[PDB]
Amino acid sequence: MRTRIFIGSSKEGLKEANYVKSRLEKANFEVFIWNDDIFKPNKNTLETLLNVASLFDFGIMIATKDDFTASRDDIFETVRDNVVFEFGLFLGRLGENRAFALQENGAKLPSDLLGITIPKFEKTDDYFSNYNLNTEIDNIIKIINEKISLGELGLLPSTVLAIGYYENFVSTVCDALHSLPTIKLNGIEYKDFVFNIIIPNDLDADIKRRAQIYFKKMDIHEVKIDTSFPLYLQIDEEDVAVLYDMPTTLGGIDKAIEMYMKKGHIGKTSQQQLLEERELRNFKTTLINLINNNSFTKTFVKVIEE
Amino acid sequence: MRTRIFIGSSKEGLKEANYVKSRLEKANFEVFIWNDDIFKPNKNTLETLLNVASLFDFGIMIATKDDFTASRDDIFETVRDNVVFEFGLFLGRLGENRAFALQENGAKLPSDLLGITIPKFEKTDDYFSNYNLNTEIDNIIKIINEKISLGELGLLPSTVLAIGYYENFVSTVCDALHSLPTIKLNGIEYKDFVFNIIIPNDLDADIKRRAQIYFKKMDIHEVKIDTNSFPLYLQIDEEDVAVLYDMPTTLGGIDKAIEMYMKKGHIGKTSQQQLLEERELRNFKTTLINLINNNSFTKTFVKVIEE
Amino acid sequence: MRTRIFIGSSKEGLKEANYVKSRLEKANFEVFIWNDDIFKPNKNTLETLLNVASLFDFGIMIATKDDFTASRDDIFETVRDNVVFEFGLFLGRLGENRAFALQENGAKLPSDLLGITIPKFEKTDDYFSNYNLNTEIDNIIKIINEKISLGELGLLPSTVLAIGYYENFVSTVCDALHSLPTIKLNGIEYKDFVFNIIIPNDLDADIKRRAQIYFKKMDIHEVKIDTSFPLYLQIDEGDVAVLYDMPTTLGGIDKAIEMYMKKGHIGKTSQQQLLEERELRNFKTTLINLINNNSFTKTFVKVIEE
Amino acid sequence: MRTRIFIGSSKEGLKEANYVKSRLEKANFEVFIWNDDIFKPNKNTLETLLNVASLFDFGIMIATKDDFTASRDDIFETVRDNVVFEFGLFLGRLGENRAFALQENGAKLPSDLLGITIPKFEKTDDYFSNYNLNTEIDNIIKIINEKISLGELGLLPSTVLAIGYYENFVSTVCDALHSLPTIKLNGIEYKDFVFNIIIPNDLDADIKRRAQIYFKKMDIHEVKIDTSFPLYLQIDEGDVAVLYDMPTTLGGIDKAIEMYMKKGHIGKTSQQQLLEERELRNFKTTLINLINNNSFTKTFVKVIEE
Amino acid sequence: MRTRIFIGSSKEGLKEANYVKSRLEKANFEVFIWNDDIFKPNKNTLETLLNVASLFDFGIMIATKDDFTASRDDIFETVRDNVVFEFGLFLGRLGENRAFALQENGAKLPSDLLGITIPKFEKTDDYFSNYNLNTEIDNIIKIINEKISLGELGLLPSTVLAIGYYENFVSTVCDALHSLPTIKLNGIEYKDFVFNIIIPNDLDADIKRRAQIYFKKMDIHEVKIDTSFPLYLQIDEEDVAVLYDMPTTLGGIDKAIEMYMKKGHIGKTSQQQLLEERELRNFKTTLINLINNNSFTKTFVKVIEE
Ligand SMILES: Nc1nc2c(ncn2[C@@H]2O[C@@H]3COP(=O)(O)O[C@H]4[C@@H](O)[C@H](n5cnc6c(=O)[nH]c(N)nc65)O[C@@H]4COP(=O)(O)O[C@H]3[C@H]2O)c(=O)[nH]1
Repeated sequence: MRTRIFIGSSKEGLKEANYVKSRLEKANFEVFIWNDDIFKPNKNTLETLLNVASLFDFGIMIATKDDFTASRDDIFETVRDNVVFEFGLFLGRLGENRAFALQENGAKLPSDLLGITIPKFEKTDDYFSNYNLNTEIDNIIKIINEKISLGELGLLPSTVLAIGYYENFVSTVCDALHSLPTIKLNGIEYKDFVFNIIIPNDLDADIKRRAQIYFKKMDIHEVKIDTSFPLYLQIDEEDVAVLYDMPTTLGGIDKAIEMYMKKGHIGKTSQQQLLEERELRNFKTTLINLINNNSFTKTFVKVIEE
Repeated sequence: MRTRIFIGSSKEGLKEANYVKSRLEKANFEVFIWNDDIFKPNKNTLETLLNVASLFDFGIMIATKDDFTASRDDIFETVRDNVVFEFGLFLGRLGENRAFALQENGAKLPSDLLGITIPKFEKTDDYFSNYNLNTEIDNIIKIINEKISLGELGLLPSTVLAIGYYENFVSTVCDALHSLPTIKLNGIEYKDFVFNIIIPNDLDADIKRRAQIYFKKMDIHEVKIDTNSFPLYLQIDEEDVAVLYDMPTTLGGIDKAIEMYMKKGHIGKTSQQQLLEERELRNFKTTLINLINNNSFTKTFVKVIEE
Repeated sequence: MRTRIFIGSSKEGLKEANYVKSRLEKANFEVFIWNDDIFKPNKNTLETLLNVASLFDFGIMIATKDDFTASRDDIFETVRDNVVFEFGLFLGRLGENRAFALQENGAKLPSDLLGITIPKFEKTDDYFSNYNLNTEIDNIIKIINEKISLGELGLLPSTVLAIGYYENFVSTVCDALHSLPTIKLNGIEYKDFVFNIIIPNDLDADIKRRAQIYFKKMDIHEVKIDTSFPLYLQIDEGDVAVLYDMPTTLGGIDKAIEMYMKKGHIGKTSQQQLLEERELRNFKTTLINLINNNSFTKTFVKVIEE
Repeated sequence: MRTRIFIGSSKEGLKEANYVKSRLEKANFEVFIWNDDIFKPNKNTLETLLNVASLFDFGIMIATKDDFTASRDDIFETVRDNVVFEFGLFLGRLGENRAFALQENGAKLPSDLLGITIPKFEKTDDYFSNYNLNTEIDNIIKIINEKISLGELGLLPSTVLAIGYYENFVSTVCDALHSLPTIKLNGIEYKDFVFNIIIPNDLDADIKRRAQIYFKKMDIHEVKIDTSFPLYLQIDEGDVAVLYDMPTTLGGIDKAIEMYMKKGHIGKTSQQQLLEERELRNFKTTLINLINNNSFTKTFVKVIEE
Repeated sequence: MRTRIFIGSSKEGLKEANYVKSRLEKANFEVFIWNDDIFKPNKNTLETLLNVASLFDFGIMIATKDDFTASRDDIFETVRDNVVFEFGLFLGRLGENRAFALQENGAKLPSDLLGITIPKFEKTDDYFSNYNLNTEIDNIIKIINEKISLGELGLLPSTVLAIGYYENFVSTVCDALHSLPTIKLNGIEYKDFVFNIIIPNDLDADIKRRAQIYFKKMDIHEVKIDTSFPLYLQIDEEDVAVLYDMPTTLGGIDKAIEMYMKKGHIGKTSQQQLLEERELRNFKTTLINLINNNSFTKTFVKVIEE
């Protein structure tokens, strides 16, 4: 599991990037250099980099001098432009504050560009005692670690569903419950409520049917929550008021990942499952982060995995 | 049994095709190179190619270099275009997601086309120790094994029967049964139901009569299932588990389809006709079990078994 | 749990070793060429060939033209010396009717060498279209098939222990039981009897204690059958008598494995388990073959697994 | 708290040592090069090597070209002299099947050192693109992983104490208790019995006092069973009997640990605790391995933590 | 018998090694040089060294000048390195305070290295009139004679087993006996006791059986002693209270010896007997040194040999 990190080179930036690969791998980061195992069918790294978004999460770049003077290329000509095309495409397919890079001293790229620092580091044939790259890597580990728990992906189709679900259902039900004296559900009068959100492991095809069977199987009866339209939710019967729900909105991301890749294959494919897991984990992270923002939701709304 | 795989080389790469034959056969894949024994009565490989669809399931080829300059041929002239003619006709008769290829480093064939990646390998006269071709064969096996369990054959006459059967009968009765409180079947009230589908080994001649004589001897009583839209006639066994049974009545469709697929001029059943029956039935089983494992109303309550 | 074949070849004739490995593996024959990961510990092929007698069952060698004409050699001063040395040491550690060979049609090694007619083949590029070599491999395969249940001819101590066990306990017990109606057996008549033999699933240090524990688990008494000295075995309390006994002589073969495998290693190794299981399989095969060969014990003794 | 490995190199080959520790820690082996903060109290690498006979488990070292050709050296008159003397000290204090060696393509070290296959590598700049070095480190890793759970070779007194304890107490008591139905046990019958062995988490001087205190914590009475002399153990009052005992023989190993270190210092250090607990874990592993090798105790005794 | 010392010179200190051999013999220290008769099967001195620990007790190294300049070697190269590897591995197999050395005037070794003073001596072809090396052999003697009774060998299994024996058994029985007014042993009351320990001449196979067979034929009956766990011992009846015991802990060192040497060699060997005697004498020395230091053990616990 863990976060996927991608470092890019044309034909010579291999080992001075593999050092960062190994150090990040020491921190349980599945960092895949551009030629480990995924990109073997892909003849070039450009067709891989055009698929880095929402597939290889964060990324780093390393460039040196040995591929900066003169060389002929196969797919392109004047390969000296291929490195900067790679850098620009990688920075465009990830977004700012999510795509990092470094370069060698004397690399024909500016030290700073687009508000992202691109330090130039030394040669130091063996790098383990080069305590200038080391601080940068120690920093990047903790900066990325801050950006798994923080889902600043508002453009992504998962996060928009997450924020819509949170703000328009969880916030609404919690605000409605703090209106009448304590709680008015199914005749009996409760005192406190802890909302439960159950995110499925795999979405498959349709979500409403799964929610229906899941609620039927666990002996859960409907409730009325009045707020514009009153909300229908689910409560467990065994005054604690353990409210339960499954996000119905996940059908949107289900269809999105179905259409995202050319799918002429009945049933679930491993790539489809991996994309499913990525989108759902980002949805879960965004939902938790929004939950941890509002004071009325600090502790009264919990999300669990089943 | 197992999957059937085809490999195609013109007249000089047959050795590196035999190597892939051996490696696939080590993974329980039945592999028939285009000159094993079946195609000997066939005068050329092109009739075998026009008889490869729905018969050899998946397909592969190996592209070479030593037959790429000039040579005279019997059926054709300028045989040097037959490598790409093979690669085109073979991706035609089998379709995408059912045809693969491997090619030499720098071979005179397209690097990629039609969404089918064609990985490259070098000659390596020490073939068994080339950890580039072996990786390609390993991942081709891993790709294939993901396509036995998932039947992407919507054009096939069996997969459409599977989709129709599921969507119009199994999903329909599953939706109908989750309408009334627990169960209302023949007056008596059970709690939960287990739909069971029985796919025969062979379809014989007619399916309705086979169902009638199967359920006359196993002593199962009929039931009325009323959906929102015509009621679905099913049968529930009497011995509170509600084990509903049914056999796909529509398998006679695929029986007739593969009777008309091949020229059947002989009365009675035939070995090749049996092979086509088994192929279509296993594809139907795969498609139905995949559609069952999709919808949550069907994953558990509906099970397909072999009688 | 299948037969193992060791294929030995020079560093330049490894292609034929690989091809024969594939051909034998097509018959469910676990084949280990001298260059697998198991032999990375050992330094040279001579060390791995020295202990091939019991570790690797049968074997086969391939001698090629490129390692038989000119090379400087490392262990010896001449590869021409080397190849005949490995052939000799292999044919010595395995002996007659337990080792074969192959070589090029033009090799100076003669066809018949103290037995086992050594066939010929040609360097025909890719070998999947050689009828001669394939026919050779096929009759080799049928040879191992016909000599896997025959047993041994004075080989590893499993067979001699099996012969001793049968001819000194089983036959004498059965003769004693048939010499008169099986009436007494501690005062209760039984008519027919069954003598069940239970092979311990692994050689576990001292073996009589294991038999005592296993028999005590089933609440099994001791009977007193008379034959020179009376023989004592177990009964399992009268239409058909049932009698049990566990091979106690396997302690000797376990201790023999202990000596053969030099061990300052305090514990069990995968190598020790492999040798133990192979030698128990040999003992079991010898015993079953020899009990179905005879007439008194054709049907009245059953060998099973615990 | 895992396996530990010590890697030593000259002041210039520290690059190779760093790469090897990277490779080993990628395969879950805690590796300490001589340059760490642990060896600051020691003066020279020879004095760090002074106590590596048992402190740092397995060890491997590296020699290069120009730390083995010409230099002045500080401790000796020649760096070649220093490297060969240091390798001699390591190979002596570690021995066979517990040490390994790597050396540069031009190194003058012999390919054989009274055994132990010496691999061979080169200065290929950054070491993440070295196939042969990676494979040899991988075989080392597999050897270490398949070797750490076996036992010892007459090494630190943990293994000899384990063998003595088992073969003089556990086997004797188990054999005496299975020699007859466990009926008496001070006048009350139990049939089956369980012989629970508790390993103390840490060694604190005298251990029989610790045993008495711990047994009194559970209100345990003493029993007497006859076997030479009657062996007295503790019971835990009856379908299945249960017996307890913690190794009293650990007093000898604790005193050995105290004597092997300085006397003037009072109070335990982190180093003492680490070495002590490591060797205690070794004793526990040896005991459980020997138990699963034996017959009576395979399923009838339990070794657990206090 | 007496102390055994191994001395090492490569090819030019042979006369210088024989002189130190003679001067150690003058103090009755049996000296085996590396090529008397034992090491004839060993092709090189390196495989002689790989068994020098615990077999040849002490050690002395002799350094010569004509073996320091230049000479091609067989097992190594640049015998300048081979002698130093010798001096390092010999120190690694014996350690500090158990390994001494002598070096020629101007020899390329430190004057003081690793806590071993390496004294200087010139050639002096007539060695018997050299009052420099005679004085140094004298101080070697007065160092060694202090180190037979003092067994500071806490690493060696014999010493740790002895420490365990004393501290866990003899101290406990002495403390229990000096508790009630005079004596309460088998009902009868005595006044003073002489506990006695019978060190076996040979490790046999299991000291349990030897203990029973020895105590049965002296008509010695068991005694009950109460201290955690009670103590069972042996007392003779013919008020002197001669209690008896036999060290049962010697089983561990036994199995350690027969596992230390690879044993496919059934039966005892001269090497086995030599290790036997060395381990037994070390155990007896350690126990008798621990006994006289204490006050409760100096007088009432005597060690005897049958
Ligand atoms: N609760 C209990 N445990 C037992 C008994 N006998 C042996 N053990 C356990 O087995 C350890 C080693 O026993 P050993 O090899 O026979 O060698 C033993 C033995 O030769 C002797 N020894 C120890 N305890 C006794 C004893 O209670 N009676 C006698 N006669 N000798 C003893 O000292 C050696 C080391 O003893 P330890 O350090 O104590 O460690 C002992 C102890 O943990 C017993 O009667 N009761």
